Amino acid sequence: MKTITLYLDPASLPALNQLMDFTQNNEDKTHPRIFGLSRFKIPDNIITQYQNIHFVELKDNRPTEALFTILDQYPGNIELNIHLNIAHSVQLIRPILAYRFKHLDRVSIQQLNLYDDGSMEYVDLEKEENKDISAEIKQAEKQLSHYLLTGKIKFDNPTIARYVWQSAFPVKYHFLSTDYFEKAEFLQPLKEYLAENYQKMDWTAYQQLTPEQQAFYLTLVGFNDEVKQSLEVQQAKFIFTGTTTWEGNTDVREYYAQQQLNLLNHFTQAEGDLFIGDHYKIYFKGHPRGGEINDYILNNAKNITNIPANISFEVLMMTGLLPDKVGGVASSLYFSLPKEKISHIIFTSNKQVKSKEDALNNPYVKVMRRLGIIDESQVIFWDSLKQLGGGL
Repeated sequence: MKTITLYLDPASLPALNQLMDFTQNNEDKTHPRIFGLSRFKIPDNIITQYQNIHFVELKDNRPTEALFTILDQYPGNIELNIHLNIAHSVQLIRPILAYRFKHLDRVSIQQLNLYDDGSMEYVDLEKEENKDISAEIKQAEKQLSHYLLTGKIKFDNPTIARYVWQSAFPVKYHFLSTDYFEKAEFLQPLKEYLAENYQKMDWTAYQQLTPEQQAFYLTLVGFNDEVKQSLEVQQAKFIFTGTTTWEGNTDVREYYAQQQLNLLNHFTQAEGDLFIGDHYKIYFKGHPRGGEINDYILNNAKNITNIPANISFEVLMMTGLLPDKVGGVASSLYFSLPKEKISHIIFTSNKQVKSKEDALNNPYVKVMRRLGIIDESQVIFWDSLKQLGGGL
């Protein structure tokens, strides 16, 4: 037969892992490949080095019907090697199972490789606490069997459904936090069920690639040499995480840029409440939607190195270029960070968070606290920091 590999992900983390898989197998120039990675545009000069390579858009977390046209180009017996985002696995595989159903004579599922979207999977599993996990699993398995047989979707428990693929196909899960599954008592039935089918996400694959492949990977993920060089200095590094705006009783964006600079001063100045130390080189990681606010912050922030709001903390870890310390305005991105690299996370005002107490009740913060990733003292509410000036 012929194996066709599909790489699907509307997010970032699974995509980064899938592009690494592609890189590791990049010596094979003809293996049929279908890319449905919404946030990554593979450069033209990489695509033209390969044959039987295809691209499909995702719509509402599903590859479009355009997928069928591509699969039709392979009239023989085909086996699908599928890579998916765990949280969105059910939707992503729908068109694939629909096609299989229509061509049960020549199409089969070879195996699945699933990767965490991020904090989402964990925040969702927390909501299943108190349920009979063993029973939830068994019911999901039965409903998946039906899904494979008719291509129809119907799960009593969408969250647990993300983890019962082994009941139908050979699978391998790559988790951001294996500790979560092994430490959460209520998930013991699921941990035991998954057995040998899961492993911790591998962040050192990049270190094992040939020099040529490392360069190839960086091009795939859009991490250019300029940014990389700025992150290889032989000095301690601190990255400040910017945000957009919050409930500050004003619609003036310049105010939010001003206050974010104030928050940064608490890390960079000895007079700050969160002073990280004079020996740190400072970097700014603006929010992807920060827009002109990022320009304001960079312009008024003395001696600071910008990290394209484009680059993600996930790619920094994948490449082993994550700075020594990360701090600033809170974001679910902090969930993926190693405990030792987290300094202080600052929460801004919104509908759900109006105090430090509310911040400690944030969905991902609750998981992090449980796992001992952070202490309550590392969670700060923005209004508690006084106005501070910068330096020369």
